[PDB]
Amino acid sequence: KQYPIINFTTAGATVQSYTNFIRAVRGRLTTGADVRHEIPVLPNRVGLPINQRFILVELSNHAELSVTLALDVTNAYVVGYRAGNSAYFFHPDNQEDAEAITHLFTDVQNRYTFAFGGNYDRLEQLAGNLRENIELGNGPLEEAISALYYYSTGGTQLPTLARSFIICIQMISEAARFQYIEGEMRTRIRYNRRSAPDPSVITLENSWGRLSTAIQESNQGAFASPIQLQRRNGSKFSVYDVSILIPIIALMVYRCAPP
Ligand SMILES: O=C(O)c1ccc(-c2ccccc2)s1
Repeated sequence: KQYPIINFTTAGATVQSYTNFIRAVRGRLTTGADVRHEIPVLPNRVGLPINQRFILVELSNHAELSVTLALDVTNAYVVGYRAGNSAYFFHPDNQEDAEAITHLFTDVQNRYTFAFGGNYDRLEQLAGNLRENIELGNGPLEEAISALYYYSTGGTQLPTLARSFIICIQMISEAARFQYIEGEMRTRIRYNRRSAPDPSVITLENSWGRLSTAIQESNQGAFASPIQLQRRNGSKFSVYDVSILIPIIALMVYRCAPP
C-alpha cells in the first residue's frame, strides 16, 4: 500500500537522533542505488518502477503536529508534502513527473499543485530571504513543521511556507546528499544553535548536479574540467578528482558517462 516512511521529531532531538535519522533516509534512498563505485548513484529515473520512486519523511515537533514530505529517490529532493487531509506538490517539470506524483498521498481529499517549482532560486523569491539569511537548526525545523501543518488550515502565509521548505530541504535532502552538510547541521544541534548556512554549504547545494556529472563522467577519477567550490569564509577553490569528495558527497543523481 505505502512507500517507505522514516520518522523524525524535533521534540527532544539530539545529535544522535538526527544522525540516526539521516542514516535511515540515506538507507531508503539507496535501496535501488548503484553502490559499486566510489560514490553511491541514486537509481536512474528512466525505467524506475513507480512503487520504488518515492520515500516519505514524517516530521513531528513539540506541538505534536505532523507533516509528511515525499522525496523522489532519483534525486533525494522534496516533491511535495501532506498535512492533514491535503497534499501540496511543487510544479512538475514534465508529464512523466506529473503522472508520478498522482501515486502519492492517494488517500487525501484535497490535492494541490503549486504554480512554482521547489528550486532554491524560486523558494528564496517567495520567502523574500536568501538561504544565507535563513537560519537552520532544530528550532527553525520545529517552526517549519508547524508552518507546513498550518498551511492546510489557512494559518500560514506563503512566504513562511517557502522559508519553511528551504529549512526542511536543507536539513533533510541536502544533509542526505552531503556528509559535509550533515556535519554543519550536527554542529548546530550539538551546541543548540540556529544560524544561516555559510557559503560552503550554499555552493555545495548549488553544485550538486554538476558534481554528480563531473564525477560520473570522470576518467580514472580525474575530472574532464574543474569544479569551483567555496570554503566557509567565502574563498574559492577547485576540485579536479573524485576521491577528494568521497568524504563530502554521499549521493549523486544518475548521470550517463562518456564515450
Ligand atoms: O576551512 C574551510 O572553511 C574549509 C576547508 C575545506 C572546505 C570544503 C568545502 C566544501 C567541500 C569540500 C571542502 S571548507
